[PDB]
Amino acid sequence: GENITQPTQQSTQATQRFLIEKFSQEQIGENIVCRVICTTGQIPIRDLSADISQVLKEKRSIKKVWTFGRNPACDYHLGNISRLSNKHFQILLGEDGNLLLNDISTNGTWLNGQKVEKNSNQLLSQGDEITVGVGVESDILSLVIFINDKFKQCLEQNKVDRIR
Repeated sequence: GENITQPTQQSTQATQRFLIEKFSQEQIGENIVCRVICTTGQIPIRDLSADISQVLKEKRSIKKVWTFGRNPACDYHLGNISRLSNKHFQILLGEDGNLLLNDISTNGTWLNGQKVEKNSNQLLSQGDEITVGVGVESDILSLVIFINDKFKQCLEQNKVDRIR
């Protein structure tokens, strides 16, 4: 008895069960540039995506950037806090198809426990993470980006060459 069949009278509902279905509903991210997951809780898992076709052409089509802060949802739509919360950081996509991270914060942006320069694009890293609001162990906020290897696999399958 692993599957479900012939349910007996026990509990009926069409609300809470629906939420569970969506959770299990796994979506494919082959064109989905990358997914950002804020573990600290500052920002909710937001899916970052881009057009693969743009990468194939490059130059002409390759300009997409995600922003976290006071926006209707640039990258994410969040409240308006004069300190850390507003346009607190950004993610850049492009440069030979690769991905870049732009740390935009008011006074301090961190990378894996290493304070960095503001509005400073960064080379994408596997499971990279940006920390913000440093000073007190109890007042630090973290940001993590989960890149889909599927996207990288596609680029490899479509290498550049002109040999007959």
